[PDB]
Amino acid sequence: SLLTCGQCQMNFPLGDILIFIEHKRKQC
Amino acid sequence: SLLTCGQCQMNFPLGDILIFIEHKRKQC
Amino acid sequence: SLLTCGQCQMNFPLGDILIFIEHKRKQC
Amino acid sequence: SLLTCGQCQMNFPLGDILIFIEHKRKQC
Ligand SMILES: [Zn+2]
Ligand SMILES: [Zn+2]
Ligand SMILES: [Zn+2]
Ligand SMILES: [Zn+2]
Repeated sequence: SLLTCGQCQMNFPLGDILIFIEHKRKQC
Repeated sequence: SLLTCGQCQMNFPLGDILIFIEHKRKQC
Repeated sequence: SLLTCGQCQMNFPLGDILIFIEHKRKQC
Repeated sequence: SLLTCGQCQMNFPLGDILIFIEHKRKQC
């Protein structure tokens, strides 16, 4: 289970889609 | 942004998510 | 937060992606 | 399969997920 941001390559477990989506609200 | 599973470590583009699901439908 | 299966239109909160993906392992 | 958010009830195809994220980047 994993998700990785495109510009900065940060880790987020798949069951944490809300966390990941909150990371792409803020800029990186 | 990437999609990665912790069964085989295959990566997937995020927009290509329906491909990630076809892979997860069946075991690896 | 929501996900809906294509063939049978079942509900899954977005923070439950693992549940949804397990529903498309089994057939409906 | 559909993507739906509980802020405005906009639906999205699942394969078109990167569009759902662009919508969630900004408030509604
Ligand atoms: Zn990032
Ligand atoms: Zn795999
Ligand atoms: Zn179903
Ligand atoms: Zn919305």
